[PDB]
Amino acid sequence: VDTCSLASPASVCRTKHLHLRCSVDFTRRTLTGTAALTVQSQEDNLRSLVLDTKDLTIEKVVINGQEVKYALGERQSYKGSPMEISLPIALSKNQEIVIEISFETSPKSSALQWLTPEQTSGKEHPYLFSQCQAIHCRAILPCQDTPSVKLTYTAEVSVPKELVALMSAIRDGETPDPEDPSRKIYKFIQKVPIPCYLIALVVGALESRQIGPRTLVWSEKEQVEKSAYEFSETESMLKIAEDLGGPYVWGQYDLLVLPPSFPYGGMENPCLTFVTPTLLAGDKSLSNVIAHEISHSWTGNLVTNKTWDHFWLNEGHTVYLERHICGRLFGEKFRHFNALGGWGELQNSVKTFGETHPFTKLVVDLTDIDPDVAYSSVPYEKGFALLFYLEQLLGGPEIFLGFLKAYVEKFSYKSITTDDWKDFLYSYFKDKVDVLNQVDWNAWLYSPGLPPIKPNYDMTLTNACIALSQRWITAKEDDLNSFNATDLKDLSSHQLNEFLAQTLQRAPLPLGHIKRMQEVYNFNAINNSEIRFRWLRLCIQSKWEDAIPLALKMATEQGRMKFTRPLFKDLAAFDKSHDQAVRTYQEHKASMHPVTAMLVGKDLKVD
Ligand SMILES: O=C(c1ccncc1)c1ccc(F)cc1
Ligand SMILES: [Yb+3]
Ligand SMILES: [Yb+3]
Ligand SMILES: [Zn+2]
Repeated sequence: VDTCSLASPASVCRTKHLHLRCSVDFTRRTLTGTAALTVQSQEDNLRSLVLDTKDLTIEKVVINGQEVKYALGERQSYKGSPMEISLPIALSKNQEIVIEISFETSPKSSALQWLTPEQTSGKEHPYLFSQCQAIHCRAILPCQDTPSVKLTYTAEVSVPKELVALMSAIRDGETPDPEDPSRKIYKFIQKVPIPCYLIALVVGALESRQIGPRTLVWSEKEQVEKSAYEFSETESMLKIAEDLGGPYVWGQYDLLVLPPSFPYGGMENPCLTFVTPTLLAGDKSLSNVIAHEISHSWTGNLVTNKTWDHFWLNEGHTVYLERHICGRLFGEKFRHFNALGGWGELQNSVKTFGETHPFTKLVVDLTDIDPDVAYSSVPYEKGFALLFYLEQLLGGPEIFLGFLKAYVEKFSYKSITTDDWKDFLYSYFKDKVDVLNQVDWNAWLYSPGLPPIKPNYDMTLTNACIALSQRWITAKEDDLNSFNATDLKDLSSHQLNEFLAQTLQRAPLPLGHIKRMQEVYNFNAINNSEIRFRWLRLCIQSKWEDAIPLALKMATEQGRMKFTRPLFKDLAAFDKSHDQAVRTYQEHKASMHPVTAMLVGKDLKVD
């Protein structure tokens, strides 16, 4: 039972295909058109069905060329409104019909951000992008908005002719719009069955540059050169992912670099990964996000979580593959450094939520919880930690990667639960069951707080970070003179970031220490978004007023929630910046991503 969805469940009927014909109206900020769902009955004598919707305007529903009765129920907060459609003829089991729904989205659609020309790089044209995960597809089109249903799709999208439309699908040509010569129609085909959270659309003044045999990078013109360089390791990561996961089945692997308000580091939309411009560090140092999105082509997009309660299946496995891609490229000690870092991020999450908090459980009950509110690092890092613990228990990475490949093969094109995964784990490791039975499954899967066992981590690359962090924390005023730019001499950007993460775990530090750190290391000059984020958080929590405008600026000049949410929370917790923080949020709120706006509002306790 998918408690996040109001639609008929997969046991009643299932959508097999969506054909979408729509037009993007920037003047009204609406997407208008028809969603033709090919639906298969799973029941005898089926006479109605229910779809998810959210802030959609329904004009009509047509079946067999005639209009049919439908009714919208009362809104159920973040779940939206259920739409019940009365079928004109009862359906037998396995019978398929096509239902054509004429609809229009709201400007306030939680799936969409509409940008004015001034919010873009080029300053001449507007821009639109979608983000459906978890349960925002219903805010774009009526559908069974649950990952327990997989469908193919085709789409024809009419846009002002100076703009480009792209989707999570193979591009299938473009034509002038017969109804309107100021417009172009772009066509798309997704021939691999996907859950609807993977439907994606962007419309804007986009250019592309080829960077590999199956990869173009797309962005506005002013970011193309920088993006092509930043993501140049993409093909080599794909080749490694294919070795670990099996054949890449999606055809193309393209990258789209969004405007700064994109809410996540990346989103694994099939054929067209979406990424934040905050990855453009200039030195390829944030490419683990690409490794992660690439890995989702197997874990998540091929093997899918059946409901959002099982989100850790998606993310834990993807982080686990991500870290293998990085270990292949850069070495096993580096996989261990990243793993141990992730454990630190898990410690942070548990501390933030509280060690008994239900969102710190690996499997979470989302019954009356908005998935956006429950979202955190826990499914990523507690899920990773479980798989890394199992790897070590079961004989190492080579053996556990054998299991991962077999898992992907076993459940490809399916949607599965934690019990499905556990069952196959036990099947695959039949000869190691006594080992598997040593695992505290109930604690790992269902208990809050940190895991009951911490895996073994090589420390080679982490030692220097810990050492320097500890020097700073134990330093007294008369020790500050001994610090110098040469302390950083042999540290990579990854290690600088980890040194700050370690030091942030003990914040605040005395203000004079933070001032000295700026004096000798000039962290204010670093534009790596990961480093700059942690440094500004350290400055604000240690109450350095000078850092207030820097922090306000980073919080609002991009909108990746990983950075915007904690920065606003830190600025709000600091008495000197509290008023500016809420004022700044109030000013930017209308032009923010709708989900980001909602979450920052809740964090700030404003409205
Ligand atoms: O609801 C979740 C979630 C599921 C399980 N644990 C934590 C969060 C979620 C999943 C995807 C997403 F984009 C936002 C939220
Ligand atoms: Yb074609
Ligand atoms: Yb001293
Ligand atoms: Zn992911």
